[PDB]
Amino acid sequence: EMVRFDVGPRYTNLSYIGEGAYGMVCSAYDNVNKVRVAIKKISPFEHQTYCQRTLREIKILLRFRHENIIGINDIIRAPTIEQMKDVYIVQDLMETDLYKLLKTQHLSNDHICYFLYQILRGLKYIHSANVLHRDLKPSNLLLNTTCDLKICDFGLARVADPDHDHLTEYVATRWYRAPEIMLNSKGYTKSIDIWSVGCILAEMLSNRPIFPGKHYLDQLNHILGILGSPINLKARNYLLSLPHKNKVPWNRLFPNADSKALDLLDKMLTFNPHKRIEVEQALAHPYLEQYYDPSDEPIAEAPFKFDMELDDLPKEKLKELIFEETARFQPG
Ligand SMILES: c1ccc(Cn2cc(-c3c[nH]c4ncc(-c5ccncc5)nc34)cn2)cc1
Repeated sequence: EMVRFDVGPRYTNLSYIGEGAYGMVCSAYDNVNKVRVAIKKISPFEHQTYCQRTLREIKILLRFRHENIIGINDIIRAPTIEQMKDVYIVQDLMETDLYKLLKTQHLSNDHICYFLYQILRGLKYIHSANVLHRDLKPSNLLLNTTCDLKICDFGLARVADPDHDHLTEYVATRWYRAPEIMLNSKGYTKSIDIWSVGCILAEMLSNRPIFPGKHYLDQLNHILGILGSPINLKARNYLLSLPHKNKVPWNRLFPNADSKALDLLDKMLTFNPHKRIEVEQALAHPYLEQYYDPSDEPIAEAPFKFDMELDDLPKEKLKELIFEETARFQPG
């Protein structure tokens, strides 16, 4: 143990990396496989949406298997469900993320291009499984080298559902939230993930968030402040009929940017979801022609039969399902 509480076996001499939703996140050492790994410690059993995000990320990441998607190595808990109050997710130790990198470094076009490729390569897998990440942002893209990118945090990950109408349903990180979400186009579409990637590409090009709104109405203010002016929004919230703006050309916002990059950016940051470019079409863009290779882009074996449509479940129940899932990592 230490200070920062935790429990090895089978990992020792850890190190603080920070705290997110629930504590460490600590870089410990592996006794069996002989490496430095990253253990995440979760204590979600006090609320409902907490275990939900815990059970989701566990169920999904175990079934996923891709070079651009973080994997679950080990999960250690108390052998009895009565004592189980903490969960320890063990994952590969990554050096940093795209968020930290963009604070200390201007990325070259070559590096930006391959970073974009790896993200979409990972997204291609996710979407082929009919799954939405819903929370893509630079801090959720882990990096080891320029050629090693891994998507993480699937706590908000839903199975796609374009046909179904979902202050409930929360959240997508504001700066990277697609316009359709804020205008109650309630369907869970794959287009929301592409929007995030668009914002992410825009952020790589200039080391700053393209739409850094304060609140969700200010977010739409920023979005329309670039794309210009385009009503189904039945809140208020209605009075967005304010200063009408013309669409700002990307080459004026990013003058030193590769023209093919800016062209793909325009197609990802499209206001209308139905017009917005899909993941395969994105990879097949002239901007990624030197990397695009379907034979080297593994997709999921089969689309996900639903996330069990689980939202309103008692916490003592999904307590067991986590216990049922994680039972494989017990030595017995
Ligand atoms: C609480 C909850 C969720 C997160 C976000 N999240 C992090 C990982 C992760 C898995 N393995 C890693 N290895 C290294 C690093 C890392 C991060 C920031 N700087 C350096 C290294 N992050 C992860 C998955 N999801 C964070 C805290």
